[PDB]
Amino acid sequence: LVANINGGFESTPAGVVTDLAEGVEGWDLNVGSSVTNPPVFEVLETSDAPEGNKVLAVTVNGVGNNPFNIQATALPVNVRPGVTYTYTIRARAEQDGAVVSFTVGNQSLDEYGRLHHQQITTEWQPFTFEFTVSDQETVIRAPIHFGYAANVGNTIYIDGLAIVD
Ligand SMILES: O[C@@H]1[C@@H](O)[C@H](O[C@@H]2CO[C@@H](O[C@@H]3CO[C@@H](O[C@@H]4CO[C@@H](O)[C@H](O)[C@H]4O)[C@H](O)[C@H]3O)[C@H](O)[C@H]2O)OC[C@H]1O
Ligand SMILES: [Ca+2]
Ligand SMILES: [Ca+2]
Repeated sequence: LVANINGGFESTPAGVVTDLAEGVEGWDLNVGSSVTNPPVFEVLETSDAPEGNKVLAVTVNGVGNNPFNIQATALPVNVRPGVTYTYTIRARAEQDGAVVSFTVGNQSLDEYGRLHHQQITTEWQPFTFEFTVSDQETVIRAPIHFGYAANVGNTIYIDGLAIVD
């Protein structure tokens, strides 16, 4: 049981994602206009996948002004007021030196919590944290920020987002 939808990209056909807002069920991908060299978002079928058969790959070619100018946001995330949740996701990168922040917030852009400038390695690792829905929201969001300068020239892979009571 999880709060989010399509946490492992298994719903989505393999291929480059061109419809960023609606091409991946359960997710909203977004690239801001300050990112002059846009990234490539791809759902990959690979036996490397920690969950199922598929992962999301984000190839970063350039950045903008804020880390969220390249982001993948899980939406909707169905929760209950006052409840504490565990967030877990798996991530790795093509090259050394990647940086990602894993966040959760409300539709008002208020963050309930995050894992900040996580050090992503060339091997799959789990990244986990707890957060509490400290207000009266029931439908929240989980933005992952990839727009760090250190990621230029890298591909970041994510899989198996699970937000659990
Ligand atoms: O989808 C996008 C949303 O993600 C975005 O939300 C804003 C994201 O930035 C937020 O502010 C961040 C909060 O984290 C600060 O870093 C802290 C440093 O200390 C660490 O201990 C702690 O874990 C970190 O949280 C960072 O300085 C600051 O910039 C902001 O509050 C959110 O509103 O909004 C735009 C959406 O498109
Ligand atoms: Ca998967
Ligand atoms: Ca969407």
